[PDB]
Amino acid sequence: ACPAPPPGQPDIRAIGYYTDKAGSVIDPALQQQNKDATAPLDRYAADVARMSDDYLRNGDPAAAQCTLSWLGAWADDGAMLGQMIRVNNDQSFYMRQWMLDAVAMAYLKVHDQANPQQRARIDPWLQKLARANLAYWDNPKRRRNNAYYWGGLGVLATGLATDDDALWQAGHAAFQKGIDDIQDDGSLPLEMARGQRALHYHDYALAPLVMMAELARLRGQDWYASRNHAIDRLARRVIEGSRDPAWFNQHTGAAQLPLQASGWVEFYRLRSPDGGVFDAAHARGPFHSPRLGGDLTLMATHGIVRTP
Repeated sequence: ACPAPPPGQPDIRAIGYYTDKAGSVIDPALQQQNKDATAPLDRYAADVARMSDDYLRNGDPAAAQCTLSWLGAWADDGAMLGQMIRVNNDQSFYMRQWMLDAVAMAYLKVHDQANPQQRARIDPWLQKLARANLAYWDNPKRRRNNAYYWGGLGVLATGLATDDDALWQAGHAAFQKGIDDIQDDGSLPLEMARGQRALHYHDYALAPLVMMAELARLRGQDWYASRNHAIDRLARRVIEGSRDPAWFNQHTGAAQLPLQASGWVEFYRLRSPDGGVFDAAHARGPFHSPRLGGDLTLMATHGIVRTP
């Protein structure tokens, strides 16, 4: 059944790979360096997403218990509670938010199988990771773009899974900053500044906002309603952009790398079907994203959590 977890390194040394002020032009050499430096961390997230996927699929306690064993090792190791090393930007910080997103969701998914010793071992670790990612945004010179929405998702999943009301509320605030920034356009000013990756970054911003709204929904809260379903304008801007990038081309003045919408469609489809405009993207599934919690198709259809 359960293979030996990989080691849990305390430091992250990730590398930024955009050459230009707009962060739209990839230096292939730096991109390869960042891929190689983050491979073990990505493998851990992919694995913990998948083993928690398996437990959601057929309620097999072996799947959950292996997930819990893997999380408990990195908890015991104090994985990613060391130094976030800056090479040429904050890539190490972003990577810890994506990692917390992956590990916190996996934990939530298998939480109902967690015994008191497992809870007691994992919760403190997730709470420390969440509090450290929050420390990163106590600085007002750090512009709250999609990175803050990715930060929020892990903080929030942590708040829900470990029942910490303060982290839950900090998560909500991150969500609320995103919804507040949505123009009547459906655009996000800080994402419109990312040249040929504006459409990519509208998709990439919307995705953690949708997953955060799905976590609120597990507590019977409707955050999608906020500012008259402002999120719907962004959902509709992105999916239009995937069939035809004229609007973003005109409004960024920059030819848009084509986009296929990511697995936020699988949830949002069910909440606001908006004439079926999300079904073409739905057809291309299933959608796997460890940093969104894993198999989004599976979670939207049967639930993020097996028992409320």
